Amino acid sequence: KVPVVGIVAALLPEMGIGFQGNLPWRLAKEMKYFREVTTLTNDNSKQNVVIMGRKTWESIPQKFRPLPKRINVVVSRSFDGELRKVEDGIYHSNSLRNCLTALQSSLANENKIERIYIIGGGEIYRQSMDLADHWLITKIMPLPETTIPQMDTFLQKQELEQRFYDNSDKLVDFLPSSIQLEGRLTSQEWNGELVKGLPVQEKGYQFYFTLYTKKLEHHHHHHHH
Ligand SMILES: NC(=O)C1=CN([C@@H]2O[C@H](COP(=O)(O)OP(=O)(O)OC[C@H]3O[C@@H](n4cnc5c(N)ncnc54)[C@H](OP(=O)(O)O)[C@@H]3O)[C@@H](O)[C@H]2O)C=CC1
Ligand SMILES: COc1cc(-c2ccccc2)ccc1[C@@H](C)C#Cc1c(C)nc(N)nc1N
Ligand SMILES: [Cl-]
Ligand SMILES: [Cl-]
Ligand SMILES: [Cl-]
Repeated sequence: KVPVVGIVAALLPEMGIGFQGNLPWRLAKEMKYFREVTTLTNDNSKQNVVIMGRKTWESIPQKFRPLPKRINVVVSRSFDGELRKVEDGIYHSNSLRNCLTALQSSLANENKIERIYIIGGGEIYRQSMDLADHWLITKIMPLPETTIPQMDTFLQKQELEQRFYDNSDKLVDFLPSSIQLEGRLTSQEWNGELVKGLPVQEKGYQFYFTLYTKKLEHHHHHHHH
């Protein structure tokens, strides 16, 4: 019942997302978007979940984790069970898939989770293409005189474009109501590809907030008893 949304910032055209265990850039306006989207809810009695891999957890500055006002879930194969409270605001899971099933139980969550955000990293995102209902992707482009940063971790763009379509026309309506964005919806060609979303510029980069949604599926089978 709860939507599952991957959220990621990726550098075009390869969709690079990391280098040596960290982000390849430091963009406050992008972090602000990430913070506001994952924190805010339409219903004030609910919170969102943020699920992340162990390495991504380790990348967040210690003074800023667990991420405030969101239920944090860290997944590691060395953890105990599918969903265990380990500290205030922190759950541990040994399974991305089982943790999502556990988080979907209305008995366990009392319908007080609005959305489940998958917040990284590379290995987690690879496993999330068949799990997410949507992707919020910030598409980042170095401006003309900007050096392309070195990167060693990438979003699976092939799998994304196979399963999802660019639904950025509906981004504004998809985001929590109280969020405010500066830019207006724009379509721009960049190194061949069509980039559509809400634009921002910061330091040496231009970036677009985009929304990807699952493509329509044929009706092949519905389980009957
Ligand atoms: N640009 C962006 O938007 C974002 C980028 N990133 C970047 O990604 C990089 C980190 O990504 P990556 O190295 O792939 O690491 P991840 O953050 O994906 O963590 C991988 C770890 O998660 C655990 N894990 C993976 N799959 C499962 C599963 N199915 N069940 C249980 N545990 C699982 C394992 O932990 P263990 O080894 O303990 O078993 C594994 O080593 C960094 O550079 C980071 O900055 C991260 C978030 C956002
Ligand atoms: C080092 O990486 C972080 C630092 C911080 C953080 C928070 C407060 C102060 C400094 C860093 C928050 C989240 C992250 C990670 C988990 C992220 C992210 C993320 C970002 C930043 N943007 C988008 N669009 N999607 C995402 N998943
Ligand atoms: Cl945050
Ligand atoms: Cl799993
Ligand atoms: Cl697995």
